[PDB]
Amino acid sequence: QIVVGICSMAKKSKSKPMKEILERISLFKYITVVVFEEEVILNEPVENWPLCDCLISFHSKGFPLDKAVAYAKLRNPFVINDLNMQYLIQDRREVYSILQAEGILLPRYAILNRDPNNPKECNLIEGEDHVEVNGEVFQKPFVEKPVSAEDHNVYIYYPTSAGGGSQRLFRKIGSRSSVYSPESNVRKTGSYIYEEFMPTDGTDVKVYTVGPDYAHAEARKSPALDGKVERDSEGKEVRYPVILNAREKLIAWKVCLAFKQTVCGFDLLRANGQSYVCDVNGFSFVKNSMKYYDDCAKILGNIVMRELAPQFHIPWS
Ligand SMILES: O=P(O)(O)CP(=O)(O)O[C@H]1[C@H](OP(=O)(O)O)[C@@H](OP(=O)(O)O)[C@@H](OP(=O)(O)O)[C@@H](OP(=O)(O)O)[C@@H]1OP(=O)(O)O
Ligand SMILES: Nc1ncnc2c1ncn2[C@@H]1O[C@H](COP(=O)(O)OP(=O)(O)NP(=O)(O)O)[C@@H](O)[C@H]1O
Ligand SMILES: [Mg+2]
Ligand SMILES: [Mg+2]
Ligand SMILES: [Mg+2]
Ligand SMILES: [Mg+2]
Ligand SMILES: [Mg+2]
Repeated sequence: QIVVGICSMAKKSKSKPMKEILERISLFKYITVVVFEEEVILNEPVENWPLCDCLISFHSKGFPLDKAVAYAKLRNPFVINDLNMQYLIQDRREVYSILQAEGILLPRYAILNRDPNNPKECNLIEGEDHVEVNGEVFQKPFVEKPVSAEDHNVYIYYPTSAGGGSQRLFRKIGSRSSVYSPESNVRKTGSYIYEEFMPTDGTDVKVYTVGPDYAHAEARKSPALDGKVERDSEGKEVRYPVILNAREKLIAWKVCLAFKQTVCGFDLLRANGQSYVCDVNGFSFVKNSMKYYDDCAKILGNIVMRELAPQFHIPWS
């Protein structure tokens, strides 16, 4: 039996999408799934972690990525989502740089770094209705993102002609994903990316890859609108159907490969007749789609079989 090991925090390992997909992967005749216990991940040294032939492992808040890398280095499994890239995925500047090297359209942007110790003369000039970041001008509306991709306190600043102030986004709290603030001045402590605001129809497109030739997409109301979350009779956020065009399927192919994340979530903004990547999240499952569960488990099982059946002397086509 080929062992597929699952190494992530329990909140992810025991999530509904994860349990659904793992159940289906276990249906493969020659595959056994082993889920690493959170307590083992945190408290046991890597030498005591279970063995596996294929490792599916991914960082989220509180995950010891250092240990996961050390484990992979030690046991040399077939890695589905590259671990070293997950350091870069935590930094929006690194994400953006990769996207650019790959010829992927993204919002025009500029980085404002503040070395905390440095004599605080930032490369930032602020006007009533714009900012200048290292000489580059962003007219309101513009977007201000913390350089940490884990920091969801993304602000949007409105022009005086729309009444000024700002929209402060955050990781969803029940009925709400953003709130309006009368504050018009940018944040003065921290490092940020400033980007041009891309006009969409009011929805974000969320893309989920399973290898570079499979991508499920769906749309949700942008948090940058008013911030009221739309929920269904079951208390789950309303999603809208999406089919990616040829250019977008290519974007998904590139993102998956460039970031070496077989399973990869990213967001697209459909604006000005094009599609812009504004965020690459790394490992993420589609939630509450049974067809996704079927597809994703079959693809991953097939990836595992194709890669490992030969050395295990197992018949595979
Ligand atoms: O309890 P609620 O409000 O009904 C759902 P949440 O905001 O608590 O979960 C989100 C989760 O948020 P949370 O941390 O609150 O579980 C976050 O995780 P985080 O990035 O670690 O915060 C992501 O989970 P993944 O790790 O699966 O990507 C999100 O997945 P997407 O990016 O939207 O696909 C989840 O959003 P979902 O799609 O479930 O609404
Ligand atoms: N350049 C932009 N133009 C217009 N809207 C934007 C832009 N960047 C971000 N937004 C909106 O702000 C939301 C949050 O931005 P994003 O870069 O996805 O932050 P995040 O904190 O990484 N979110 P998550 O998907 O949970 O990781 C997006 O889904 C868009 O609706
Ligand atoms: Mg099995
Ligand atoms: Mg994540
Ligand atoms: Mg939550
Ligand atoms: Mg996003
Ligand atoms: Mg993100």
